[PDB]
Amino acid sequence: AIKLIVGLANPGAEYAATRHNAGAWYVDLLAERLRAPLREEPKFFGYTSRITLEGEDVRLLVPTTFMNLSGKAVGAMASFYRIQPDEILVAHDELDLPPGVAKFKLGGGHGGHNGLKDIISKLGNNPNFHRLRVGIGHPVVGFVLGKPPVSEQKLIDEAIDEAARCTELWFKEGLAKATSRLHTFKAQ
Repeated sequence: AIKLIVGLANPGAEYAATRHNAGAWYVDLLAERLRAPLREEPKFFGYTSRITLEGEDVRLLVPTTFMNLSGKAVGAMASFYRIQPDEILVAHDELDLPPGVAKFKLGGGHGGHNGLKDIISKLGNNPNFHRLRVGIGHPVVGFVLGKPPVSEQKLIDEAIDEAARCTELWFKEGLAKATSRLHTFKAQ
């Protein structure tokens, strides 16, 4: 079972609407659907909560470390609760998929994403955790710290809603079934 779901971001009103916060947008939507609002917990250097998906603890995290220091929060929380890397799901913005599309992945490279790079480092040079890749398209620093136009934002919002519904499906019926639904979303 997945025990910890992380949404990557930078802190403050300044960055709230920028592309590099797409992972946090997904964790915030999930927390609302499951009636478990996030609150500040300085022990783990971020906002946190706890939900249930029939019928075990799932913990939620959005770091306030700044993006390139994300591993500090993920490392501290996983070590405290004795959670293994294959029990972690990390949601992040993905340049190599278009707005409107999202995918699940286990392991692999960081794809240039310096939040992922810091988590791989702080888990012990270990990339073997799960990811939700939320498509934002290609442009880069100005791009990932920029705000999408309205047309692109609507498509990202569509993909995040489908990904939340497919995360609930993963807990009910398995990763294979959840993957079949999510990956065929725009391939129809």
